[PDB]
Amino acid sequence: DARIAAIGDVDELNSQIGVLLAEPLPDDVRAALSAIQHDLFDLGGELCIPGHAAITDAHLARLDGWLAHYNGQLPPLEEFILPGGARGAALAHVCRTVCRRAERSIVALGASEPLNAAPRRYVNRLSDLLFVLARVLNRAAGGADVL
Amino acid sequence: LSKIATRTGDDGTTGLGDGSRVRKDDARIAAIGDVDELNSQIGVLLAEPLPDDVRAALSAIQHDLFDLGGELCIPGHAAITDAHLARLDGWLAHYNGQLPPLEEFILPGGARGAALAHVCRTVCRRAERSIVALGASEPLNAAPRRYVNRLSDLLFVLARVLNRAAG
Amino acid sequence: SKIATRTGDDGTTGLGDGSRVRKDDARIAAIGDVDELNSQIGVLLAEPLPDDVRAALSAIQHDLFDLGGELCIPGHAAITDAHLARLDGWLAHYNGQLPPLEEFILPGGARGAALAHVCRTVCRRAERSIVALGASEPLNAAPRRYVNRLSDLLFVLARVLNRAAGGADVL
Repeated sequence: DARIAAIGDVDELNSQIGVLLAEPLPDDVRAALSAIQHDLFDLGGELCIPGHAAITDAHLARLDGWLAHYNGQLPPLEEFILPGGARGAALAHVCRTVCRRAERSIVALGASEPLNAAPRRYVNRLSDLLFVLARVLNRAAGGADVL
Repeated sequence: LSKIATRTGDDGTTGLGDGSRVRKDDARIAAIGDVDELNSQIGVLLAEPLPDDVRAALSAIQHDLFDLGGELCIPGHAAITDAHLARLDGWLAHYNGQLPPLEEFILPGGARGAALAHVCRTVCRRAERSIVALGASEPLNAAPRRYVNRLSDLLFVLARVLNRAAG
Repeated sequence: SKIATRTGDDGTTGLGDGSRVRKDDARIAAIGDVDELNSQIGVLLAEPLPDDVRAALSAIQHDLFDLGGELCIPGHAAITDAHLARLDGWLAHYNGQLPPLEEFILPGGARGAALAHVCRTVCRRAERSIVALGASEPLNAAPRRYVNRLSDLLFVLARVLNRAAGGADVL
């Protein structure tokens, strides 16, 4: 059941990003989110079929790059913030939490079955990237994060 | 010592379709909750502009999911019948017939309505997992699992229909 | 792997006392579900809402942040009778504005009302996680009693939002 559950949560995460993608977004953000949807598709395909790996260092390198890029666009967070703000920002936070949920099950799968570490490392980074994108979307809307 | 009066359920339990009391983390309660969550997500979908037939089907499905939750609330009860399953089969055939052959894989998204349909789809599959988990701890007729299994496929097809309609 | 290690890459997460637990631990699941709930409320808050309802939901977001903190920080409590009293107050406040529910309702209606019902179900989900956690770890009753009341309040608010939209509750 661990594998079935992980496959499902990743699918749920990808669907939530589809909802975020239905919102107005900066071009750079839309492109990243779109590529991520393909990544999650490969990730899901990998958790399922045994002996087949699809997530590589390059995938992790791309997330690290987007993290570095977007974080450089924002001043370090000084105070704790609450999930919300502009609709796109709020949706990004929902995606963030669903990604963390998908991470918990992926970690569960790796604990009871031979699993490559790339999957969990990918969603670990995606969780942090969605947090940052929420901030970007709040600023892009002309607002600020909810403190 | 809390000075706040207790409310039903404060002790971490909830009542079933009888005098039965169970702890909220019980497999049966999780199954009931996930079906409720799925129904709520469909409610969000119903707040979108929709083609007439799609709305009629989803509206009807909410009543079915209510009955399904009811069936799970009463261990010794059965609300979902083959008639419910049969109706989902009919909808599947009806809508699949409206759509052209699916040659390549597709990612969840598109118009907001289609995107929400995919969320309903994944939440429906999550509810199916909880219902399956319930069957591992208690005897359970198949109608519930069969219903949600069929519904997740329908939601997939409806997502495609909604994109077409939403452009 | 030629990729540098990031905090959490090993499948664990840090608690407030510096200790680290695997991410599938029951405690992390409860913290996560509370976080998910707070995020859904944030989506509801992005909708057009009556000012009193917005003020209430915004305050609740602060409570849930504190609630998550209590679950994450050992030797740290944050939810008190005051928090539970405020919820009871809002429940009495809003229920009094509505006619008695004579029949079962389906989750949905106006967009804001539908989203409130989603929050309600995610809240119940978080409650199941908090309960599972307290089943193997010493927990104050407060967190559990808080989300227990919040679930009912989100149901009530859903009805309020359907009223405000001039619509009604789906039967």
